[PDB]
Amino acid sequence: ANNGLAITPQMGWNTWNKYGCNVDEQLILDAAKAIASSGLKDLGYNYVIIDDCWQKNERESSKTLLADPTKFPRGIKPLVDDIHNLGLKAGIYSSAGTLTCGGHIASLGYEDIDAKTWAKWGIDYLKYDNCYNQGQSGTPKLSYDRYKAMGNALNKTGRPMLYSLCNWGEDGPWNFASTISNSWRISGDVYDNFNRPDPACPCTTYDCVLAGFRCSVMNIINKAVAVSQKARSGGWNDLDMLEVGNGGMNQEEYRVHYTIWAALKSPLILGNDVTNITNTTKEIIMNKEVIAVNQDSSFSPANRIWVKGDQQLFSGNLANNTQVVILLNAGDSAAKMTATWDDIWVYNLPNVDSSRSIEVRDLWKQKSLGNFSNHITLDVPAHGVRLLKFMDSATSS
Amino acid sequence: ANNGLAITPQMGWNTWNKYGCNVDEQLILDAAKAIASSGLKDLGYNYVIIDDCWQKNERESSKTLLADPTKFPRGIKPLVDDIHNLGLKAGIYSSAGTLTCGGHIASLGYEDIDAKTWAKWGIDYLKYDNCYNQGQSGTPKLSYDRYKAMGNALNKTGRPMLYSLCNWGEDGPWNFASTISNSWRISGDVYDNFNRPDPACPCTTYDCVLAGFRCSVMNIINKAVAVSQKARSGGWNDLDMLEVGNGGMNQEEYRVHYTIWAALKSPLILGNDVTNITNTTKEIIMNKEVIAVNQDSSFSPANRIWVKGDQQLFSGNLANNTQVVILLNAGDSAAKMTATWDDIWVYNLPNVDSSRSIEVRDLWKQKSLGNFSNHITLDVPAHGVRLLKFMDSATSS
Amino acid sequence: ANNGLAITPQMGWNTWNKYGCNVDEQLILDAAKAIASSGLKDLGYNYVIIDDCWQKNERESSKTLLADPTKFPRGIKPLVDDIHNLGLKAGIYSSAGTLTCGGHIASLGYEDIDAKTWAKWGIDYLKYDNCYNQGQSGTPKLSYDRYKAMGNALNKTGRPMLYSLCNWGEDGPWNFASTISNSWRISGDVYDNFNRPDPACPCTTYDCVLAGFRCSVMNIINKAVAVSQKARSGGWNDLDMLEVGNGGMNQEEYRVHYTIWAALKSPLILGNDVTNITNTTKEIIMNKEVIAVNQDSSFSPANRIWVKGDQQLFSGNLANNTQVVILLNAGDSAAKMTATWDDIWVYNLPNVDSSRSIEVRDLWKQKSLGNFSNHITLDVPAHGVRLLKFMDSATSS
Amino acid sequence: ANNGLAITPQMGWNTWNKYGCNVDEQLILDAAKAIASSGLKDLGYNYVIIDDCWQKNERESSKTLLADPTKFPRGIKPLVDDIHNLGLKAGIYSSAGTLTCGGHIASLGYEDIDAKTWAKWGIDYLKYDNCYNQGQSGTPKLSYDRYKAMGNALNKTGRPMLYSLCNWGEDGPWNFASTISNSWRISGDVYDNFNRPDPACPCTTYDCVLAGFRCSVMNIINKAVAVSQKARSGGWNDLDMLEVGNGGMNQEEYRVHYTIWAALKSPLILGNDVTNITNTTKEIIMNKEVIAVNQDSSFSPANRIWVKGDQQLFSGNLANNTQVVILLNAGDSAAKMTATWDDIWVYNLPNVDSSRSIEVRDLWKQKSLGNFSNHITLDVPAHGVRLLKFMDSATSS
Ligand SMILES: *[C@@H]1O[C@H](CO)[C@@H](O[C@@H]2O[C@H](CO)[C@@H](O[C@@H]3O[C@H](CO[C@H]4O[C@H](CO[C@H]5O[C@H](CO)[C@@H](O)[C@H](O)[C@@H]5O)[C@@H](O)[C@H](O[C@H]5O[C@H](CO)[C@@H](O)[C@H](O)[C@@H]5O)[C@@H]4O)[C@@H](O)[C@H](O[C@H]4O[C@H](CO)[C@@H](O)[C@H](O)[C@@H]4O)[C@@H]3O)[C@H](O)[C@H]2NC(C)=O)[C@H](O)[C@H]1NC(C)=O
Ligand SMILES: *[C@@H]1O[C@H](CO)[C@@H](O[C@@H]2O[C@H](CO)[C@@H](O[C@@H]3O[C@H](CO[C@H]4O[C@H](CO[C@H]5O[C@H](CO)[C@@H](O)[C@H](O)[C@@H]5O)[C@@H](O)[C@H](O[C@H]5O[C@H](CO)[C@@H](O)[C@H](O)[C@@H]5O)[C@@H]4O)[C@@H](O)[C@H](O[C@H]4O[C@H](CO)[C@@H](O)[C@H](O)[C@@H]4O)[C@@H]3O)[C@H](O)[C@H]2NC(C)=O)[C@H](O)[C@H]1NC(C)=O
Ligand SMILES: *[C@@H]1O[C@H](CO)[C@@H](O[C@@H]2O[C@H](CO)[C@@H](O[C@@H]3O[C@H](CO[C@H]4O[C@H](CO[C@H]5O[C@H](CO)[C@@H](O)[C@H](O)[C@@H]5O)[C@@H](O)[C@H](O[C@H]5O[C@H](CO)[C@@H](O)[C@H](O)[C@@H]5O)[C@@H]4O)[C@@H](O)[C@H](O[C@H]4O[C@H](CO)[C@@H](O)[C@H](O)[C@@H]4O)[C@@H]3O)[C@H](O)[C@H]2NC(C)=O)[C@H](O)[C@H]1NC(C)=O
Ligand SMILES: *[C@@H]1O[C@H](CO)[C@@H](O[C@@H]2O[C@H](CO)[C@@H](O[C@@H]3O[C@H](CO)[C@@H](O)[C@H](O)[C@@H]3O)[C@H](O)[C@H]2NC(C)=O)[C@H](O)[C@H]1NC(C)=O
Ligand SMILES: *[C@@H]1O[C@H](CO)[C@@H](O[C@@H]2O[C@H](CO)[C@@H](O[C@@H]3O[C@H](CO)[C@@H](O)[C@H](O)[C@@H]3O)[C@H](O)[C@H]2NC(C)=O)[C@H](O)[C@H]1NC(C)=O
Ligand SMILES: *[C@@H]1O[C@H](CO)[C@@H](O[C@@H]2O[C@H](CO)[C@@H](O[C@@H]3O[C@H](CO)[C@@H](O)[C@H](O)[C@@H]3O)[C@H](O)[C@H]2NC(C)=O)[C@H](O)[C@H]1NC(C)=O
Ligand SMILES: *[C@@H]1O[C@H](CO)[C@@H](O[C@@H]2O[C@H](CO)[C@@H](O[C@@H]3O[C@H](CO)[C@@H](O)[C@H](O)[C@@H]3O)[C@H](O)[C@H]2NC(C)=O)[C@H](O)[C@H]1NC(C)=O
Ligand SMILES: *[C@@H]1O[C@H](CO)[C@@H](O[C@@H]2O[C@H](CO)[C@@H](O)[C@H](O)[C@H]2NC(C)=O)[C@H](O)[C@H]1NC(C)=O
Repeated sequence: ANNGLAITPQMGWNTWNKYGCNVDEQLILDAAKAIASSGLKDLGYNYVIIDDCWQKNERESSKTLLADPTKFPRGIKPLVDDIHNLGLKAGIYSSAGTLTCGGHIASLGYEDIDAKTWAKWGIDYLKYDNCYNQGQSGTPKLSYDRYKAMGNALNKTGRPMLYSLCNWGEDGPWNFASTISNSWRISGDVYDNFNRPDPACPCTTYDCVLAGFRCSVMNIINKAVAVSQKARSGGWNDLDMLEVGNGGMNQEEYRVHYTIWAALKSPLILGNDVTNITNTTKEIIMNKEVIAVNQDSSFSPANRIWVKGDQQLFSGNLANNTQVVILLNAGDSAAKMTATWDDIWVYNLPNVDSSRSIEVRDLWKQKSLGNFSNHITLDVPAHGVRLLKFMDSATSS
Repeated sequence: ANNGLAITPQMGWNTWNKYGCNVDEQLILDAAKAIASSGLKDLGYNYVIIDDCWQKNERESSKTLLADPTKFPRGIKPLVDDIHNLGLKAGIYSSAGTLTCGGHIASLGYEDIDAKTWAKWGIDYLKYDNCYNQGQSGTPKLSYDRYKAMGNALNKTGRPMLYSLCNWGEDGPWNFASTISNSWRISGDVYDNFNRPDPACPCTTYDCVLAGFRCSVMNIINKAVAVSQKARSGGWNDLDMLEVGNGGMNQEEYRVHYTIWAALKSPLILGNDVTNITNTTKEIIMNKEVIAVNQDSSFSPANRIWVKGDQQLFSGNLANNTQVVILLNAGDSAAKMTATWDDIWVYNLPNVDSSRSIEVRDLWKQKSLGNFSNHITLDVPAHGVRLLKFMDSATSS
Repeated sequence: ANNGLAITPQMGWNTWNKYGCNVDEQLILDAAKAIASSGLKDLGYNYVIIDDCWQKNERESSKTLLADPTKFPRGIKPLVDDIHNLGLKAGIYSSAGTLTCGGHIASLGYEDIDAKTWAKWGIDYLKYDNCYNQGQSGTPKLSYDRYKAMGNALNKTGRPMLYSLCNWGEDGPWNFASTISNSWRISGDVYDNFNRPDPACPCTTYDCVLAGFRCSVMNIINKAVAVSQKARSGGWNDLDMLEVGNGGMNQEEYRVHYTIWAALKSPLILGNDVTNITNTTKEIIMNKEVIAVNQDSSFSPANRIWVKGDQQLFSGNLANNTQVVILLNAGDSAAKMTATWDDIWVYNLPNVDSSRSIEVRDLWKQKSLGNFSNHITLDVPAHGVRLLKFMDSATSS
Repeated sequence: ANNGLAITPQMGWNTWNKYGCNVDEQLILDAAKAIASSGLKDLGYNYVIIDDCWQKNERESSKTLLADPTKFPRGIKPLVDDIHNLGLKAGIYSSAGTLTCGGHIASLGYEDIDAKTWAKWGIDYLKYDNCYNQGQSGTPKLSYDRYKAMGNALNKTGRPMLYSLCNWGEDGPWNFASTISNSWRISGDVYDNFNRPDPACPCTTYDCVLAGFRCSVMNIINKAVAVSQKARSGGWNDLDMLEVGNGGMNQEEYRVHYTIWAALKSPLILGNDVTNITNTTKEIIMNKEVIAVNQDSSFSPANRIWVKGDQQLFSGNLANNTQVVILLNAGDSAAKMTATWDDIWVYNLPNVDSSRSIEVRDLWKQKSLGNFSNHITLDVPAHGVRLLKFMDSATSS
C-alpha cells in the first residue's frame, strides 16, 4: 500500500509466543524496555505488537471494545504512551471475524468503530487475523471486500497505521491485498521446528484452502518462493514470526530460518523472549549486515535459482550493483555447494561474463572471502546456509 | 456455536442404519426403551434421532410439513413426549435443499416454518443434510448463507436445539460453520468397512467437491486429522455414525473405529441395533473410560504425531495434566509399536523430560500397565489400536 | 426432474455425427423413416434430435429464431409433424450462451422466447449446450442460474419437453441440475476411439474445469463411476452419444462402450448412420436383453466394485431381486476374469451366502450359462466385456 | 470477437523487451521505421505496440491520463500519426486494475474515459493487463465482468481497436473472453529460455491460480495444447511475445519457439530488437512460408497428436486440403523421428489411406522433400523441429 509505511519490511516483536494469554501491561512494558536496552530498537526492531487475549470480555454500550481491566488497569492508551516514550511504536491484534483465534471479541462489522478506538489509543500497527470469518472467503473478491472494510476504516482515522494482513495466504493476498495493506501472511503459522511435516499444515504449495498451523521452516520456504515475485516496497509477503531462541531448532537451523526470512524481504517480527537474550540468539538476530539485506533500498526479494536434491540456491539484487547469494543445504549432513556466475545472474543470460573477478563477503562471519571468478564452492552445514554478498556484478551491458 | 449445547460432543443413536425407510413410531419407542434399559442412556447416549423417511408426502395448506400419518398415527409430538419421559432427547432430520437424500420434502426456503414446527413438537436436535441444494454451494459464502438461514430459524423459536450440519465437508464447514452450528460432518458417509476404497468416495483429503458415500474408516481418519485443529467446545468435527455391531468389520476394526472417533472428539452417534446388543458390541460401546476420553473437560482432539508406513501415532491432552496416546496399526498383521516421550509431547519440545517416569493405563483393558520412562513398546493387532492414558506429563516448565 | 419424462433413460438418435452442418429436412426425414423401418423405434429409440446448424443466420424482428429456409423450406413445424406421424418424438439443439458451439445464434437471454418457439413447433426434447456462456460458470450457483432460466422457460410453455443438459460436467450438474433437468452430460465429448488420450480432453476425473472433447471411451468410464451414485429416475448422468458403427473401434470395443453406457443408465442416443445399419452394428444396438438393463424398473446404475490392473468389475441391482454383473478387460489381450459372490454383493456384507447356487445368463449371447456358486470365471476379450444377469441374489435376510 | 479484426492472428512488435521503461517517442519512431524498412511490415508485422511506462504520473483534472511529457513531448497523437504514415498501426498498454504491472496509473473504473482518450489518439490496438485488479478475479464471471467493462468502452468509441487480453489464463479466458476480445494470454510470461523451470512460473497446466512469469518455451507449449481447441478466427490463444534474437536461446530453440507459436495460431508479436536484425534472426522471423501457416485461411491451430518421451507430433489442417505437420524433439540430442499417416490424420480414422502418395515440403528449408507414403522419418535437432507441409490429404471420402 502507498501509505508511507513499510517502505522496507517492518521489524519488531510480538507478545504471543512468550506470554500468550498471560499478557499484561507490566510484561509488555518490561519487554519494550528490554528491546530498547538490549540494542534491538536501534537495530531496527521498533514495533511492540500486543497479540491476542488483550480484550475485555464484552463491548461497551457505546460498542467500543476496551482492554481487559485486570491485565490493563490504566487502559491501553497510557501503555502506548510509555512505548512511544521509549522511541518505539505500538501494535494491536484483532481478527476479520466475529471472534479472534483465541475466542475473544473481534472486528467483523465493527471495523470503523475499532479502528477509531485504536487511533485514539495511539496504535501504529494492526495485525488482522482470519479466524471466524463467517464464510467470507473462498474467492479473491470475498476476502478482498472483508479486508478492504478494515483498510478503509484505518485510513479514515487519519492516523498512519501499518496494516499487516493475517489470512495465511487464503485466496492469494499477494494479488488482492497489495494496494490495500502493507504485508500479508502467505502460509499457515510457523512452529519451532526446521522440517517436520504436520497434519495441521497439509499444504505444501502457495495454493491452499486450509493453511492451518505447525508449518515447518522448510514448508514455509517452499511456499514463499512462488510469491516473492509479487513483493514491492510498502507491500510484503510475511513468512510469520521468527522462532530464534525458543529451543526447538539448533543454531544452524535458526540461521537458515533468519537468513531466508531476511533475504525474501519478510517482516522480521521476533516471536521469542527479549528479556533474556543468549549470546547464541544475539549472533543470529543482531547482525547488522544481515539486517541490511532485509532493509536493502532495492526492495527486491532473492529468487530461488535452482533446487538440486536437498540443495537450493538463492540470488537477488542489492543496492549499488551488488548481489545477495545464498547456498542452502536442507540435507542432514554438511556439504560442499557450488554457485556459478551463470546461475547467480541467470535472468541476465547471455549478458554475463563468467570470468569476471568479484569480491565475495560472508555476511554472517562479517569477513571478505576474497575475489572469485566463474563459480564459488563452500562448506554448508546440515540444515544450513552460507549468506554471501557479491561486491560487484558479472552482468554485461 | 455458543448456544449452551454440545459442550462435550453429543452422544446418541440414529434410526437410519437399522430401520431406514421402514422407520415408525413403535420401532423408535422400542429402541428408546432399549437405550434406557441397556444402560446406554446413563453412559451418555441420550439423543434419539429420527432420520430420513418420517415425512408426509406433501406439506399442509398452512405450509408446515407433518409426519407420515401411517408411520406416526399420533403425530411426532406425543412420541417426543414419550422419549422425554424416558429421560432422553429427540432429534429430527431434514435437508438444506428442496428434497431430502431419500427424495422427501425438505426445508430450503421453509426454514422458519420447519424450525417452528420442530420446536412445537419438542425436538432437541436437528441433523441437516445437503442433498438437492439447487447449486447453493461451491464457495464458503454460498454454503454459509444456506446453513445460516436454518441456524437463525432454530434460534428464533426460543427452543434450544442442537444444530448438527450434514454437508459432508463441502466448502470447509470447520471454517464457516463453527459459530453458527454445534457439529459438522467432514466427509462423505462412512460404511461398514475398515479400509476398502470405493469410487463413490473418490476424495482422500479434506479438500473435496464430491464427498459421496461408502468412505471407509481409514479414508475418514485421513481426512479428519487435517481438521481436528478447528474443533472446540460447542463446535465439533463429525466423523459420521458408529458402525459397531453391524458385522462388516471384525472386533479390532470396530475398536479402532470407536477409539479414533472418541479421541478426535467426534459426536458418538450409534448407527446400529440397540434392541439386541451382543457382548462383543457392549465391550466396544460401553467402556466408561473410553467415553471419558471423548467427554474430557479439556475438549481437545488428539493430534496425529506421525505416520510410518501403515503405523500411526496419536497424542492429545486430557484434564489434570494427563495425556491420551493411541498406537494405530493399519497393517494386515499384528506389530510391536513404539511411542517415545519426545513424540508424545512433540509440540512442547525442547521442554520435555524423556527420563520422566509416568504410569500408563490401558483404557480398553481398564488396567495399569505400570510406570515407564523414555518410550513404550506394545503389541498392536492388525487394523488395531492400543489406547493409553498417561497419568502425568513429561513436559518441563 | 419430476416432469413425467425420462422415467427410464431416453433413447434416440442425433443428426450431428452423420450429417453435421449438412443437416436438412430431407436427411432428417429419411433417418426417421429408417429408425422406424429398421425396428429401432420399437426397440425404444424414439427421439429424433436435430443437432447444431439448423439455425437461420439472424433472429426475426419479433426476436424469434427460425430455421434456415434453404435447409428447412417448410419451417421446422411441418417436419416435426412428419416425425410425430411416424410415432417418433422430435428434439432440437441450442446453447446456454450467445452462440452455439458451431457459431450459430443461441439462447442466453432469450430463453422464454426460444422455449415458446420450440413448443409451438411441437418439440419434445431440448439438448442445451455450454458454449459461449459469457463467464456464467465456475460455481454451482452460476451454472445453476443459467440452466434454471431455460428449465423455467420450457416449463412455462405447458408443453412437456425432455431437458437434456450439455455442460460437460462443469460445476457438478449431478448435484445442481438433478431437480431442474432430466439428464446432464458429465464429461467432454466422446470420440470414436476406445482408449487414446488426447490433449483436448486433459481431465481424467469428474472434477474438471476444461471438459473439452476427444475423450476416449475409457476416459469417460473412469469419470462416470464417481457420479453414478447421483443418478435417479427422471435425472440421469449422460455419457454422450454412442459411436457404434462409425469404424474407429472394433466390435468388442463397441460392445464395451454400449454395455457400460447401458448399465450405468446413460441416455442411449445413437450418434451414427441409421440408413445403412450393418449386421455387426445391429448385434450391438438391437439386443433387447441389453436394452432391458438400461430400461430396468429399479433405475439403478451398476457400481464399479474393483479395479485390478486393467481389469474392472461392475455390479448392480435389477428388478425382481436380480443382478447385473460386468467383467471388463481393458487390457490388450484376452483374459480369464473372476467375480466372487462377496464382491458382487459387497455392500450387503456380511449378509451374503457365498455358497448360494444361482443361474447366470449371458445377455449378449442370450443364453443361460447354467448355475454357479461362490464365483464365476469367464474369458473376456481384449478391450472387452462379459455382461451377465444373475437370476437370483446371494443376499441373506 | 466479431469486430472485423484479427481475422488471422495479429502480427507486430512491442516496446517492452528492448526499451522497457526507457521507452520514448524517438525510440518508437526509429523502431517503426526499421520495421517498415527491413521488410517486416510487408511480411505482416504491422502493429507497433507501446508497452508499459508511457504514462504521466497523475491523471488530469478532467480524469484523462496523458503520456509522460518528457518521453512524449508532442503527446501520443502526433506519434500515432507518424506511425500511420508509415502504413503501420499503433497499440497502447494498460491494466485492468488500479495500477499497471510497472506501478503506473491504470484503467479499472476509468474504462470509458481511457478508451475515449485512446480513440482520440488514433490507437488501433489495446494490450490489457491483469495487475492490481483489487480481487476482481477467481471465477470466470468476476474476470469476465472486469474485461467486459473495457471491451464495451472500446466498442462505444466507434473506433475499431484490437482487444488483446493479458490476464495470463486466469479463470479460463478461452471460455469467457472469446466473444468479447480478439486474443487472450493463456499463461504467465515467457522468458528467453527454452526449458528451464522457475519458481515464479509454478503451474505446468492450463489450470492455474498463479500464472507468474519466467515460463519457459516448453512450459508454455504444454499449456497451449490443452486450449488450442477453443481458438477461432477473430479470437486467438496468445502464447506471449517472440524472444527470437535476444540471445538466451540457440537458433534451433528459437526455430522451435517460432514454429509452435505460428502453427498454434498465436499472435506473433516480436519482443526483440528491430533496429539491428542479424541474418540468424531474419532466417527465423522472415520466412513467408512459415508466416503463411500462421495466417492460413482455415484458421485452425495444429493439434498435438502424441507425446513419446521427449518427442511430440503436431498435425493441423491448412487451406485447399493441405496439412501442417511438426516433429518436435525436446530431447538434448538430435533424433530420427517418424510420423505415420494414421497419426497425422488420427481424427479421421478409419477413413485414411496409409498408402496414399503425397508430396511433403520442408517449410524452413523451403524445398520439396519429394513424395512419401505410409510414414516419414526425418532428422530432428536437439530442442528442434521439422516443419512440414503435406500437399494433399490421405483422408478417404
Ligand atoms: C489514506 O489513503 C490515501 C490514499 O492512498 C493515502 O494517501 C497517499 O499517501 C501517500 C503517502 O504519503 C502519498 O504518497 C506520496 O506521494 C508523493 C507524490 O507522488 C506523486 O508525485 C511524485 C513527484 O512528482 C514529481 O516528479 C514527476 C516525475 O515523473 C513530475 O512529473 C512531477 O511534475 C513532479 O515534479 C511522483 O514521483 C509520483 O509518481 C509515482 O506514482 C505514479 C503513479 O502510480 C507512477 O507513475 C510513478 O512511477 C511513481 O511511482 C506521484 O505522481 C510521493 O513523492 C511520495 O513518494 C516518496 O515517499 C514514498 C513513500 O511514501 C517512497 O516510496 C518514494 O520513494 C518517495 O520518496 C509518496 O509516495 C500519496 O500521494 C497519497 N495518495 C493520495 C491519493 O492522496 C493516505 O496516506 C492514507 N492515510 C492514512 C492515515 O492511512
Ligand atoms: C440464540 O442465539 C444467541 C446468540 O448466540 C444465544 O445466546 C447465547 O447463549 C449462550 C448460552 O446460554 C450464552 O453463553 C453464556 O454466557 C455466559 C456469560 O458470558 C459472558 O460473561 C462471562 C462471565 O463474566 C464474568 O467474568 C469476567 C472475567 O473476564 C468479568 O470480566 C466479568 O465482569 C464477569 O464477572 C465471561 O466469562 C464470558 O466471556 C467469554 O466470552 C468472551 C467473548 O468472546 C471471551 O473474551 C472470554 O474468553 C470468554 O470465553 C462472557 O463475556 C457464560 O457465563 C456462559 O458460559 C458458561 O457456560 C458455557 C456454555 O454455555 C461454558 O462453555 C462455560 O465454560 C461456562 O460455564 C455461556 O457461555 C451467551 O451469552 C448468549 N449470547 C448472547 C449474545 O445472548 C441463544 O442461546 C440462542 N438461543 C437459542 C434458543 O438457540
Ligand atoms: C412444470 O413443473 C411442475 C413442477 O415440477 C411439474 O409438475 C409436476 O408434474 C409431475 C409429473 O406429472 C407431477 O408428478 C406426479 O405426481 C403424482 C402425485 O404425487 C403425489 O402423490 C402421490 C400419491 O399420494 C397417495 O399415496 C400417498 C402414500 O404416501 C398418500 O399419503 C396420499 O394420500 C395419496 O393417496 C405420492 O406418492 C407422491 O409422493 C412422492 O413425493 C413425495 C414428496 O417428495 C415423497 O415423500 C414420496 O416418497 C414420493 O416420491 C406425491 O406426494 C404422482 O403420483 C406421479 O408419480 C407417478 O408417475 C411418476 C412419473 O411422473 C413415477 O415416477 C411414479 O412412479 C408414479 O407412477 C408423478 O410423480 C408433480 O406432482 C407435479 N408437481 C407439481 C408441484 O405440480 C410440471 O409437470 C411441469 N410442466 C411442464 C409442462 O414441464
Ligand atoms: C576484486 O573484485 C572487485 C569487485 O568486487 C574488483 O573491483 C572492480 O574493479 C573493476 C576493474 O578495475 C572496476 O571497474 C572499473 O571501473 C572504473 C571506474 O571506477 C572504470 O573506469 C573502468 O572502465 C572499469 O569498469 C570496478 O569499479 C571495481 N568494483 C568495485 C566494487 O570496486 C577488483 O578489480 C577485483 N580484483 C581483481 C584482482 O581483479
Ligand atoms: C510412576 O508415575 C507416576 C505418575 O503417573 C509418578 O507420580 C508422580 O510423582 C512425582 C514425583 O514424586 C510427583 O511430583 C511431585 O509432586 C509434589 C506435590 O504432590 C511436589 O512437591 C514435588 O516437587 C513433585 O513435583 C507427582 O505428583 C506424581 N504424579 C501423579 C499423577 O501421581 C510416580 O512417582 C512414578 N513412580 C516412580 C517409581 O517413579
Ligand atoms: C439354480 O439357480 C436358481 C436361481 O437362479 C435356483 O432357483 C431358486 O431356488 C430356490 C430354492 O429352491 C428358491 O427359493 C425358494 O423359494 C420358495 C418359494 O418359491 C420358498 O418356499 C423356499 O423357502 C426357497 O426360498 C428360489 O425361488 C429360486 N429362484 C428362482 C429365481 O427361480 C435353483 O435352485 C438353482 N438350482 C440348483 C440345482 O440349485
Ligand atoms: C505425389 O503427391 C501428389 C500430392 O501431393 C500427387 O498428386 C495428386 O495426384 C492425384 C492422383 O493423380 C490427384 O488426384 C486426382 O485428381 C483428379 C482431378 O485433378 C481426379 O480426376 C482423379 O480422380 C484423382 O482424384 C491429385 O489432384 C494430386 N494432388 C495434387 C495436390 O496435385 C502425385 O500423384 C504424387 N506422385 C506420385 C508418383 O504418386
Ligand atoms: C538467562 O538465561 C540463562 C541461560 O538460559 C540463565 O542461566 C542459567 O541460570 C540458571 C538458574 O540460575 C542455572 O540453572 C544455569 O546454570 C544457567 N544456565 C546457563 C545456560 O548458563 C539465567 O538464569 C537467565 N538469567 C536470569 C537473570 O534469569
